[PDB]
Amino acid sequence: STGSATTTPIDSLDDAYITPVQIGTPAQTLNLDFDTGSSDLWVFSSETTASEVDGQTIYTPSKSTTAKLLSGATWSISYGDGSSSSGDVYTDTVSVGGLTVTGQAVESAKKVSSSFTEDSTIDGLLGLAFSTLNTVSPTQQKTFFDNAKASLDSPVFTADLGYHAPGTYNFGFIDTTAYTGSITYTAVSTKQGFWEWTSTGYAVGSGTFKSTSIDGIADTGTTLLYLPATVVSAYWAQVSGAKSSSSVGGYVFPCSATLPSFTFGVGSARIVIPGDYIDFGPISTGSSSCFGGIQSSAGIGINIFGDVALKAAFVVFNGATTPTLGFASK
Repeated sequence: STGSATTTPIDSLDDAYITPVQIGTPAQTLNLDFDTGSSDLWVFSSETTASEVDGQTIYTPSKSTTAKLLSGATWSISYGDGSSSSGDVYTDTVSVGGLTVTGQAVESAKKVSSSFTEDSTIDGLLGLAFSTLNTVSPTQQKTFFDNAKASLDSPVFTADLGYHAPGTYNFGFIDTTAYTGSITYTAVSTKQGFWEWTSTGYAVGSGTFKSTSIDGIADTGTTLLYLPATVVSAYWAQVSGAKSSSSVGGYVFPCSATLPSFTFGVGSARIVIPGDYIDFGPISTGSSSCFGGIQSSAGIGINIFGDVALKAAFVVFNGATTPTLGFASK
C-alpha cells in the first residue's frame, strides 16, 4: 500500500502546514500538523474543555462506530514553544491520503494550552518521530507510520513542503518526479527518538563552504532553522542592518534588506535555502523590522532543521531496520 496527501501552509508565512486526515467511521476529517519531531497523534475533540476550543474541527468518538476507549490510558505532552495538551485515548481507523491504519491510537484532548486554542487552523498533531517518544501511559502507543510500515510497499515516507504553496506527504514510495538530481542519504541516530542526523557544514550566500559537523533533527513541526550561535552570527553578519533583539527574541532585519541564501551540507551534497525563505515578515503589523528565519539554537539544547530548511528539499524519512534520511534538491 501507499498513501499521498497534500499539505497546505496555514498562513502566508508558512508558520506550519496542515494535512487532512480521516478519523473514524463514518470519516471525520481533521486538519493535522504532521510533526516529524514528536510521536503523538492528538486531536481537538468533543472532550476538550469548551472554553479552549475556538474554530477548530473536533473529533467526536461517540459518533464513530469503530472508536474504542483505550481503557486507563492518558497522555500529556509539552512542546519546545511551551505549548501543551493532554487527555485520554481511543483507538480508531485513521486514513491519510488513501492509506488506512486500523487500531490507531487517537489521543483525545481534554486540555490544550492557549497557543493551540488561538490557532483555529490546526485541529491536532500527527507525530512522525520514533514511537519511543510517545507519551501515552501506561502503554506507549505507536505512530501512524509505525503502524502502517509493514503494509507499505517500502517502509518510508517523504516530505515535500512548499514555499508559500502546497506540498505533499507520501507514504510507502518515492516519487522520482518530485526532485532533481539524486537523493543523498545520511545516517540517523534514534537515541533521542528523533530523526537526528549530522550535517557536513554550511555556506552563506556565495561564500565558501565551511566543513563542520552540525548535529540536528529533521523537524517538520518546527517553523524555523535553529543552528549554533556561531553559524547564525555568520549568516546575519551578511545582512545590512540585522541585529539580535532580546526584546523580540531573535535576529531581526530591515525589511528593505536582501537576504543571502543559506546552504547546508548533506554528505558531499548541498541543499540551498533561497534568501526569501528566511523572511518571516514584520515583527508586528506595520513594522519595518522583519523576523529572521534562521535563529540560534543556544539553550534549546539541540539544532533543529525545521520547515525553513526542509522546504528547500525533497526529504526521505527511511524507516528501514536501520533508519536513514535522504535529501534531494527540487
